[PDB]
Amino acid sequence: DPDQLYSTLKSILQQVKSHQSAWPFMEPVKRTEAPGYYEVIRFPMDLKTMSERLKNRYYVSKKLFMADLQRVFTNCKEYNPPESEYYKCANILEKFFFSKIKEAGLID
Repeated sequence: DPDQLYSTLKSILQQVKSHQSAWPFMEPVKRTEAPGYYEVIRFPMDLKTMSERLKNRYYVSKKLFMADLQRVFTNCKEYNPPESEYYKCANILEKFFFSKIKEAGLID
């Protein structure tokens, strides 16, 4: 259908959300749990917000989707110590993300 981009992105986002390393990214970061977070991280992003954006038909291009999801990882890696469990999850899930976007032919 015309929903080919939407269907592809929904599949990708769902697979990312089901991944066992996705648990840290599943909802917005809480100020209580992250001192200084919103002072350092200017464009917060999480997989719940991404799901809404997707449902709200925001992702009219592959580039808008890839930017949000990449941001989930890079925010985490800037904020957290390099050997933290969060930083480890980011890179695992990031590897999985780049493999899925390649599988789908979203990058050439």
